[PDB]
Amino acid sequence: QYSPNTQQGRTSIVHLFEWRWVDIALECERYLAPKGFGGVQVSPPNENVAIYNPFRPWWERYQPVSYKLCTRSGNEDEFRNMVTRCNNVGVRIYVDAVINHMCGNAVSAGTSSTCGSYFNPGSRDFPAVPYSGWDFNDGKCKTGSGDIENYNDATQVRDCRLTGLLDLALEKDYVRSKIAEYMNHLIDIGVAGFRLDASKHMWPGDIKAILDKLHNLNSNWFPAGSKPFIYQEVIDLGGEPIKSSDYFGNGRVTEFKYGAKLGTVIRKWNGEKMSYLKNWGEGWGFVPSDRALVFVDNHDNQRGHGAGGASILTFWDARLYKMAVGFMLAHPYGFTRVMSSYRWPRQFQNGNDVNDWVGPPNNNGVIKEVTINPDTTCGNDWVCEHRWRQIRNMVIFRNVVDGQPFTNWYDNGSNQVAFGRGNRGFIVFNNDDWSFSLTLQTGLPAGTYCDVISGDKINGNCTGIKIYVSDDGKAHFSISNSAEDPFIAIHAESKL
Ligand SMILES: *[C@@H]1[C@@H](O)[C@H](CO)[C@@H](O[C@H]2O[C@H](CO)[C@@H](O)[C@H](O)[C@H]2O)[C@H](O)[C@H]1O
Ligand SMILES: [Ca+2]
Ligand SMILES: [Cl-]
Repeated sequence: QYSPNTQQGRTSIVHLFEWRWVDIALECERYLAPKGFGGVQVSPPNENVAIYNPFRPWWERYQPVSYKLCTRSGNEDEFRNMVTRCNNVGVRIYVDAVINHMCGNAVSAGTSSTCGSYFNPGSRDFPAVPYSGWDFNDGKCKTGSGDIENYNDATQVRDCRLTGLLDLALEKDYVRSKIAEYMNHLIDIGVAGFRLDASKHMWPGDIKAILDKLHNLNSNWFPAGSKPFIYQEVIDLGGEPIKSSDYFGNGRVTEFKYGAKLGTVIRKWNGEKMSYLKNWGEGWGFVPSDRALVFVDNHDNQRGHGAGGASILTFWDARLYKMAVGFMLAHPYGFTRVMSSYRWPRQFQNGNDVNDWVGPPNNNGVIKEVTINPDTTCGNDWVCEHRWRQIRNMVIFRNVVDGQPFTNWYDNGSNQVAFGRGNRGFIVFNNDDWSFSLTLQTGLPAGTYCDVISGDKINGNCTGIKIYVSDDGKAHFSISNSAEDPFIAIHAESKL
């Protein structure tokens, strides 16, 4: 469950948040395959509540109605078409599995659902599964409200309703079997693994019992006996009884401390600075690297949801964001996920975004196509961070340097730092309020290298900065604090 099952030499996944299946299929073929992306995290592919007040929020997809593969992203045929086309070009699909809960207990009964299935939250009736009152934790939860009230009580966090979401009785073999039926449908279609949503709200042993029911990956594309990649969403920022290490026997875990601390460092909050990153990894209190799924931001915390955190860097902070993503993609810790977002009309009042609910770009609720502009950016209000040169080229950097050790660290005691990945790549950052001009040991063979942040290697030439490495491995770097991107990255495949 710990291996991503990407093709050898592909080292990241991208979250194509709220994208339609047909657009992901095309993106696999036209971009993700040629640019070396390992795979795609898709939005939940199972039927959810259609919520009209407010109008079609992104978060309606975290309120299941059934396990029919029928959503605003597309139907089952479209989902299968996407998985097949992506696998055929060597780009994997990872499903966001919403298995802790069904919808909010106060949602009105009826057919306001993405496939028109009937459901009745008040009577605990989800006949398209089917689930009934016997399948929820009403009797097991001991809180006065029936909801989670106190995160210092690890039992209620698992047995009670997360903000009123009906909480499935995951101890029951029937419920475990209906979830495994859904997940095995997806595995047999060709999915390579799963994000397990709300894993903090599930007992480790119930997750294990569900995983024990899962198939190996589809043998038309994957070697015999391949286990689905599992990454469990556990928000563990250190101050609660539940520790994400309790989940290590099941799979990897999301390391939310990663982006929280990288954001505080890059924003220079509380006296933090990039020179402190020399011992980034477990030395910062993080999970073991081989159990970490890392990211700068995710779909929740880029808009203040989940545990939020004011330090989180997002595409709205483009310059610092590219730096943070670049540091993450160069550093060997963890398995990396890149975010890919849509723009919404963010509107802060008293420090909080009142439009944080707005769903994906749409016409009368129908999600808009992803359009591709001549310059390779996206239209229709899709941000497409994964197509920004500075991010795509660092996805490639990570592939090129895969397996090489962290070495040749330099810092100025403030915010000018650099490091190498064996003899295959080198990266230099200036987050101080003055210029960084210095000759550094790069660990690389002598030659001329294109900086893949300011430009590209194209037809035996560089379109941006060129770096000249001498016989001793040293090279001069110059980065103004006013540079568009105050970091430079070079690697074996950017050498002329
Ligand atoms: C995981 C999922 O467990 C979260 C809870 O459902 C989900 O949260 C979002 O959706 C819920 C339910 O619609 C909203 O109440 C929350 O405000 C919202 O953040 C996470 O997105 C998901 O990652
Ligand atoms: Ca639960
Ligand atoms: Cl996540």
